Parts: sequence; C-alpha cells; structure tokens
Amino acid sequence: AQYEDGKQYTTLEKPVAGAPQVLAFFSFFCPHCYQFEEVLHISDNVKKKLPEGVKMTAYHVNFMGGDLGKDLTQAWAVAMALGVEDKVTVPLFEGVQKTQTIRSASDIRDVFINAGIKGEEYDAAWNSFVVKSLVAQQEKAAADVQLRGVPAMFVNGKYQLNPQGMDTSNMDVFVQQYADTVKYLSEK
Repeated sequence: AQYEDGKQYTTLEKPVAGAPQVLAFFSFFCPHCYQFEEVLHISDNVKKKLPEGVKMTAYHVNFMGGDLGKDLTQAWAVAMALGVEDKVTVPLFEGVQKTQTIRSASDIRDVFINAGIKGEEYDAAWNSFVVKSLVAQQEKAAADVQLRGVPAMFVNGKYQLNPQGMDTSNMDVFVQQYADTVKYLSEK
C-alpha cells in the first residue's frame, strides 16, 4: 500500500486514550526541531491539511537543556495559557539556537516582553496553578506515548509519524509527505 505501518508511521503498542488528535513534541534546544519549524514549517503545513474540526497541539519537553529546558516547558505553558504561541515561537528558537542569548529564565521572559506581553501578565501566568497544570499535562503526555526523542508527532494517541521512512529527496516533497501522512492517519 501507499501508506504502510512501519514506513511513514508506526503504531503504538499501548494506545493512549483521550489524547489530543494531533500531538507534536519539541524542544527549543533541538536542532531538528529548529529545522522543522523555522526552515521546513512542518507545523504550518500539517495544519493547512488537517480535516475540519481537527486541531494540532504542540508540547515542549524537559529532557534537553537541564534547568533551562524545564524553564522553557514552563514558558511554553505560559504561551499556551496566554494564546501567544505565534508571537514567541520564532524568537524562542532563535534566542536558544541562533543568537544564543537565552541563558536564563529572565532571558526567556525578555522574549515575551519584547513581543508585547506585559510584565505583570507574564509573571501572573508564570506563577499560576493553571500554568502548573499545563506543565504537568505536557509531562504526562510525553510519558503516555513513552516518548524517546524529538521532534515527534502522534495521531489519535495511536500512531507515531516516522519521517525516516519518508522520501527525503527534496525537502519540500518531504514536508508534503509528512503533512499528507498526518491527514491520512487522522482519517483512519
């Protein structure tokens, strides 16, 4: 078949009940995640092909970067709570990997301030139990899919994308294959 278990995707041996329909995991420290988001625009291209009523969810992971990695998971929870993911994704990726100006929790906060989030609003969110819950939710989801590495993407809590089984001849064809595989899986 054109789509094959073991080729473009794999099947979780322990499917996750109640998982977001399309769930991506990433780290702002992950070089492949930087390529996926800033050069290939994987997330945007997946979203443009999702069936009606299917949304993408993206969660950060703790296992890269020690202390700062966990600060970034908490800041990503702030971005999700405030609805500012689209304002901070590029400067967080660039701050960590391009300019390497993000070295502390305060430096993360500066990205939000420069993006127009008010200081009091950031600090209230950072310290909130809503954000504590969103950190726990990102951690629980990674545990539930037995996450090993990033980037990763999971569909319906049952299928894991396998980019290494896709055609990497051309970067844009690869992005197309990835997005079309997510759509195929969301309809399975």
